[PDB]
Amino acid sequence: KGGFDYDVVVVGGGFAGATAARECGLQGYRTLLLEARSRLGGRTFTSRFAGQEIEFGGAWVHWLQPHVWAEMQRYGLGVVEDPLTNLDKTLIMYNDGSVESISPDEFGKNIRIAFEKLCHDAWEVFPRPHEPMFTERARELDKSSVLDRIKTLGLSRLQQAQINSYMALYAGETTDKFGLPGVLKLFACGGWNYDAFMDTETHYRIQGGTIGLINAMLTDSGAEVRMSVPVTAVEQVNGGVKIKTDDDEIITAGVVVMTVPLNTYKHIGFTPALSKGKQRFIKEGQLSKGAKLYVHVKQNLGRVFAFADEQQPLNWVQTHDYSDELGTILSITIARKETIDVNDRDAVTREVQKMFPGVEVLGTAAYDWTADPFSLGAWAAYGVGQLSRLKDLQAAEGRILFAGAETSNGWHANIDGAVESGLRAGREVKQLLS
Ligand SMILES: Cc1cc2nc3c(=O)[nH]c(=O)nc-3n(C[C@H](O)[C@H](O)[C@H](O)COP(=O)(O)OP(=O)(O)OC[C@H]3O[C@@H](n4cnc5c(N)ncnc54)[C@H](O)[C@@H]3O)c2cc1C
Repeated sequence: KGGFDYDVVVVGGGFAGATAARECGLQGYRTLLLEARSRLGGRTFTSRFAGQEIEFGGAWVHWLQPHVWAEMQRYGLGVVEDPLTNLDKTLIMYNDGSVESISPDEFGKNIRIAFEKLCHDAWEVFPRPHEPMFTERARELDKSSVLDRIKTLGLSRLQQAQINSYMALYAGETTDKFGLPGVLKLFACGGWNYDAFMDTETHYRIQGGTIGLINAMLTDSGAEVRMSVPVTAVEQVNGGVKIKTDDDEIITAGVVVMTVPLNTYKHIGFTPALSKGKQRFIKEGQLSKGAKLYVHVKQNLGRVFAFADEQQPLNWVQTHDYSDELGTILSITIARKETIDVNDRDAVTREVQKMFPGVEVLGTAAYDWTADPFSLGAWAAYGVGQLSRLKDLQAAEGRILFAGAETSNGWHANIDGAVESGLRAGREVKQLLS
C-alpha cells in the first residue's frame, strides 16, 4: 500500500498473535507473523509424556469464555473432559511441609466457603467484568493485595491454607504481591458464581490440543509464518515501521502488532520511546514465576487433588491419567520456580515423595516458563495497582499496536483473553490501513 514488504507484521505466535494474523489475513492484508521460538503456541504448548498428549501451558476453555468458545465453533472443535469430579484423595500441604488428608466432600466445602468469602463483593465491584474500571470501588480496591483481604475473612487454618495456595498459584508469587481486583474480576467473568467459575478452571480441554486451534487460525489466515525469527527492534519511520530481527534483517510494514509477553519487552528497542505509562508496565512487568511438571508414578492413586501453600513447591496437583497398567500421571503446577529445581530429578522425586510417601517415580517432564527468554514468567498476574492502569498497556503507539493476555479486559489469565486482544488488534489494524 505504501511500498512496504508487508501491510502488517504480527510479532508472536501465541493465541493473541494467531488471532490477530487471522483477522488481518482474511481482510486481504499482506500479513506476516514472526515467532521467536521454533514452535508455535507461546504459553500454550502441546507435547507428549509417557505415551500421551499433554499440555505444558494454557490448556483449559469453557463456553462462559466468549472469544475462545466462538473460535471453537468456527473451527468445529469439541472439548475433552479432565477427570475433576468424584475425587478419590484430596490433600493439603501446609507451609511447614506437613501433609493432611481431608475427605473430598469437606475439602470441597471448605475451599468453597473461603472463595465465596474472598469474592463476596464481585457483583458490586465488577457488574461489567469486561469494563474493569467501570466502578470507583474497583479502583480503590486496587490499592489492596489479595493477602490484605484474606487476613480480614476469619478463615479456619484449613480454609486459609487452601485459599492462599489457590491465590499463590494465580499470582505465580506470594499473595502479599498479588492484586485483589484481578481475581474478583475473573470470578465476575464466570457469572459471579462459585460453581460456574470452578467449571471453567481446569475441567475442559480442547479436543486435538491447543496447537490444533492455533494451526486452524494460521491455516485460515493466509499469512506468511516465520519460525525462529526473534524481533530485536521496531522503529517508526516513513509512515510505517522497520522491524529488526536477531539476524539483522530489516522488514518494513504499514503496521506492527506486538503480542509478546510483557516480561519480554526489555529484549526489544523502540524508536521512538514508548509512552511513560507503557514504560512503567515494562519496568515492573508481571508477577508470575510459574512452572509446569508432570510426574509418572507406578502406583495407581486414582483421581487425586492437592494444594500446597506458597512456601512449598507442589502447589496445584491434579490427576492427568490413571489405571493399574499405567499407574498415575500427575499434572503439577508450581507457583514459583525458585521453590524447586524442576530439572533436577532427585529434587522433584523427593518433593513428590513428601506429598505421597512410598510412591515410585517412573518419569518426569517439566517446562520452566521463567527460564524461557520468550516468556520470562508464566500466565498474566497483576501486582498491586496494575489493573487500574491497564489502558496504558493497551493504547496504540502510532503504528505499533499491542495485544496479549496481559492487555485483555476479561479473562486475562486465560487463552480467552489472548483471543480477545487479537480481535481488538485486528480491528485497530483495519482502522490504520483503512
Ligand atoms: C504454565 C501455564 C499454564 C497456563 N494454563 C492456562 C490454562 O489452563 N487455561 C488458560 O486459559 N490459560 C492458561 N495459561 C495462560 C494462557 O496461556 C495465556 O492467557 C495465553 O495463552 C497467552 O497468549 P499470548 O499470545 O498473550 O502470549 P504467548 O502465548 O506467550 O505468545 C507470545 C508469543 O510471542 C513470542 N515472542 C516473544 N518474544 C518475541 C520476539 N522478540 N520476537 C518474536 N516473537 C516473540 C513468543 O515466543 C510467543 O510465541 C497458562 C499459562 C502458563 C504459563
